[PDB]
Amino acid sequence: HSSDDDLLLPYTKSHGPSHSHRYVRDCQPVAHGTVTHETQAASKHSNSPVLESNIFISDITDDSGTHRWVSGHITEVHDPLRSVSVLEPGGPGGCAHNHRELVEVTAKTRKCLVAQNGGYFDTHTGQCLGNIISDGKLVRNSGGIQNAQFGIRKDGTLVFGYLSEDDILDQENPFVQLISGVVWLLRKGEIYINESIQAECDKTQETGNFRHFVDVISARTAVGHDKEGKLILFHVDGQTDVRGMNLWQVAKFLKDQNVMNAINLDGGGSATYVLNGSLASYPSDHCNPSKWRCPRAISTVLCIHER
Amino acid sequence: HSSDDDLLLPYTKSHGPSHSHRYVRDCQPVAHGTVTHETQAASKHSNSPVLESNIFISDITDDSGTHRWVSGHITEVHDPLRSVSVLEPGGPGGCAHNHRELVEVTAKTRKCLVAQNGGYFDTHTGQCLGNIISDGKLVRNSGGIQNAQFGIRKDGTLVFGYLSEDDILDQENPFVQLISGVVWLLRKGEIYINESIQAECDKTQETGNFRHFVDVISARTAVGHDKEGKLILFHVDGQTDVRGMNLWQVAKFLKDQNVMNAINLDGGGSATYVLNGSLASYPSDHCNPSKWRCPRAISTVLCIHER
Ligand SMILES: *[C@@H]1O[C@H](CO[C@@H]2O[C@@H](C)[C@@H](O)[C@@H](O)[C@@H]2O)[C@@H](O[C@@H]2O[C@H](CO)[C@@H](O[C@@H]3O[C@H](CO)[C@@H](O)[C@H](O[C@H]4O[C@H](CO)[C@@H](O)[C@H](O)[C@@H]4O)[C@@H]3O)[C@H](O)[C@H]2NC(C)=O)[C@H](O)[C@H]1NC(C)=O
Ligand SMILES: *[C@@H]1O[C@H](CO[C@@H]2O[C@@H](C)[C@@H](O)[C@@H](O)[C@@H]2O)[C@@H](O[C@@H]2O[C@H](CO)[C@@H](O[C@@H]3O[C@H](CO)[C@@H](O)[C@H](O[C@H]4O[C@H](CO)[C@@H](O)[C@H](O)[C@@H]4O)[C@@H]3O)[C@H](O)[C@H]2NC(C)=O)[C@H](O)[C@H]1NC(C)=O
Repeated sequence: HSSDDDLLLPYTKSHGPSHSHRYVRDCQPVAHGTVTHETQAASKHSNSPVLESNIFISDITDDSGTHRWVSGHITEVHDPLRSVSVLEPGGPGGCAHNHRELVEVTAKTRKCLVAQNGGYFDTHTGQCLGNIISDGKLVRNSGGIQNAQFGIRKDGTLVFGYLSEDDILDQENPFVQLISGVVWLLRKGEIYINESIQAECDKTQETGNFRHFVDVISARTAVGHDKEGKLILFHVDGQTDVRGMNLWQVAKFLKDQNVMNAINLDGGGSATYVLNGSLASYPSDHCNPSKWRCPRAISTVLCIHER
Repeated sequence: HSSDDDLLLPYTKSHGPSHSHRYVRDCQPVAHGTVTHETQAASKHSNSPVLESNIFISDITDDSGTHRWVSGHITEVHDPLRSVSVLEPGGPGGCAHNHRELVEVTAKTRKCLVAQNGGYFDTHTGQCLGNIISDGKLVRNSGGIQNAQFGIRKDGTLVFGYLSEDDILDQENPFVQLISGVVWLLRKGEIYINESIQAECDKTQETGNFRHFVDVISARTAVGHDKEGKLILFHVDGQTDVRGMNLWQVAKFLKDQNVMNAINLDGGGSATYVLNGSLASYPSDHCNPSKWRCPRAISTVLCIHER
């Protein structure tokens, strides 16, 4: 069991901004009009593998000129409507019980080919956070908390960005999967982090810690899509302020991989990549009894499985 | 398929020294008398798990004062006689056909809980190298080539060091597993690398490349045992002259983990750690078609399985 000692928290108080979807609409740049999310038809390649999972080891140079090697995975999903599931921790109903569980354990319940940790959660109580829809079922309605969202609609539409409560409750072309992160990294192929800071953080003293959350290097995970509508999962190992990538670096890395929209999921010691049910990354938390590293018990999971 | 582009080769000519076991005996330090290998009764904990597999991420400082993070795995095996197998590539008979195969593919044929790449092989032809005994069966008799050896005898004796041909053909308490590496890292708890250079390399121009093989940082793997007779498997990710550890650093790392005898197995792009049949490390070779990394098709495999 992990010690939970690499905590990378975007908020010091309540999770998410306090302002409404309408506030987000009214503050976004004029280029985006009145619509606060993007849509893309998912790819639907029946004559292709379910996914391709690739390992990268790359040299990143930060602003100060310092070089660092980072390691991680990029996963490309060819038929997201059929193969992608947002899973509650442990099993259906896990969120109602404030249950936390390793990615690998949750992943095995659905024989996920690739699984990563998913959304944010209360690291003291285990409470789930954000909006959650799992295989067509509404698991958690945040009441319109304005954090970055990723969803899939019944007709295969991929959705990225900010959603109202009315949006997620829509019964026309309803969401079949939905999860929330913190920070919209890329919008229409451009870095959207400064816009995210304004949308997803209260304009208070909170912004200092939130900008640190953005600027510090750590382990990170993200989900996005490319121009063909393939879903892209991203993971990079790290440790807060010691190894890994900050969100500017993640967004640039994904942009160069031709990702068009992408959101940041949970990171730090939460970041986990699981291949066919086996841990296949280097987590940053220490195990309770040693100098060894241990995967963290987390909340929702993003699972890629056979159609 | 991997491009085989991180090659870490100890020899520029034929594999191994040209001199006999008697030569090795006659040149070793007086402290070791006339016996050129060590023995340890294997642990036999029936009331324990098969293995414990631990992840490390550690800061290494080299001679020049330069700091680097390295990542890898330490696996502890509680009943080695029952749980450890040396596997030919692909399946029994693979060496006879100069067959190469991914660790993960070979590992799945025996449902290995943990598997690593094993011995050296000819990177042009695929020919197996060293001595090989797999589950009691003599696969390859090198004819007494004096490289570092790891074996398990029928009565559970762990054997590390230099062996004659007569030693490996012994029908009293015969070897049930046997594999060869290059360099005996630790002997009786002390670093034995300089002694290994003398034993395992011809005293010719070859020593320059061999000392580079020892001194350069790269991905590395090793096998050893602790004072209780538990088998210890070691893996560290890396890339020759860019990331990872040199053999001095590996020996010191293992010595601090209370490893008493240990040999160096194949490294560079060969180094692979596989958990329950899934790749669970970051290989250094590039894939044939990309900037992505790919596991290498290698030769023998060290497999830990259920008794
Ligand atoms: C992403 O956004 C950050 C934050 O922007 C800042 O906060 C927002 C909440 C909002 O209020 C913005 O209006 C505001 O800029 C950007 O980081 C900021 O970048 C600006 C511009 O580079 C910096 O402004 C400078 O602040 C100095 C005091 O700390 C001040 O002395 C500077 O003025 C002097 O020097 C400059 C030349 O360097 C010159 O232009 C002036 O005329 C004067 O000589 C200047 O005002 C902020 O300090 C930065 N704030 C933080 C917290 O870093 C960031 O650049 C942006 N990134 C991208 C990629 O868009
Ligand atoms: C592991 O082994 C290496 C190799 O040892 C060398 O090669 C072997 C095959 C064998 O022949 C040995 O006899 C031989 O030493 C060790 O690395 C060597 O270390 C020695 C001693 O430190 C070095 O000797 C020095 O060589 C210089 C020329 O390059 C020479 O100028 C030096 O003499 C001057 O300076 C020293 C003080 O630094 C002083 O003692 C002298 O009196 C004189 O002022 C000195 O002779 C070798 O160059 C090293 N060789 C290589 C290839 O690095 C290594 O130390 C050892 N490691 C461990 C942990 O045991």
